[PDB]
Amino acid sequence: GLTEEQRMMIRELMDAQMKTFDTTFSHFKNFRLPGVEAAKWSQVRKDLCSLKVSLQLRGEDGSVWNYKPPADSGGKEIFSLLPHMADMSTYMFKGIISFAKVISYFRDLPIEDQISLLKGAAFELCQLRFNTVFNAETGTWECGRLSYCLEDFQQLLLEPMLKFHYMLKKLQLHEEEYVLMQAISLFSPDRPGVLQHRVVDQLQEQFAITLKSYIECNRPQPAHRFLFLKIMAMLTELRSINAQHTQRLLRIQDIHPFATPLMQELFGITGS
Ligand SMILES: O=[S@]1OC[C@@H]2[C@H](CO1)[C@]1(Cl)C(Cl)=C(Cl)[C@@]2(Cl)C1(Cl)Cl
Repeated sequence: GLTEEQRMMIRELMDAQMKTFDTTFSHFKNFRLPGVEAAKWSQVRKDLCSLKVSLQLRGEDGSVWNYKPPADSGGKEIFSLLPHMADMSTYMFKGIISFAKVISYFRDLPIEDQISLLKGAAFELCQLRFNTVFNAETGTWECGRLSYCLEDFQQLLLEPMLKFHYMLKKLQLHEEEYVLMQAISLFSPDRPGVLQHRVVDQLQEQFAITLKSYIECNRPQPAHRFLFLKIMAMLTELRSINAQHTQRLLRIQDIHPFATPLMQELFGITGS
């Protein structure tokens, strides 16, 4: 029940997602692994310990490596998973950049609104992709042969980002709804340094209209009443999570440098 332009819009986004999302993480390799001012630390202490994960690697031969992280003993132990996380983030960010670049609506913006929309939304698009491999019953992100298992209840969902992943997973969205959420978020007319506000705003309104129409054509069940409005509220939450994670990343980077070159680009760090 979508117009021809709407069906075209979904097809192009589904196509860009198919070409740039390595859902089995086959091409993520060469990554680092964990080895074998007072109020600043307390804040970074608080920052890192809210999402503790164990790590699993399944070998191509049938072997398994498992990593249980240290307990908080007040020292540098809390940074042991950071270089690995930054390699995963970088790998995810590359996929996200390729996603934007293959979308015609994105390619037709000026190069400096592109860079500035990407800086605004890279974390949000990455979290949206990670929700699709998140297993809410085991508390696990299943990334191919890599697994990231949350670490022992519902106090765990006090961390807003964990609560976001569980709430988003409960809506049981289709692939099309996920990519439309990525578009609406990528084309946010109000990111720092956007110049073509009006063009980006019309594109966004239009990805939103397609999503509302998609839901109305394909989900008549009483369970998905107001589903479109739940998605828009989740996007608002994610924008907020996104700003909190940016501050926390800069606080950590301030006392313990870890960001990759691509992360420095996306987050304003100049290397000087
Ligand atoms: O790409 S980055 O590195 C991956 C980590 C974070 C996202 O940023 C979180 Cl929040 C998510 Cl999502 C996953 Cl998956 C993990 Cl493992 C946790 Cl720590 Cl749960």
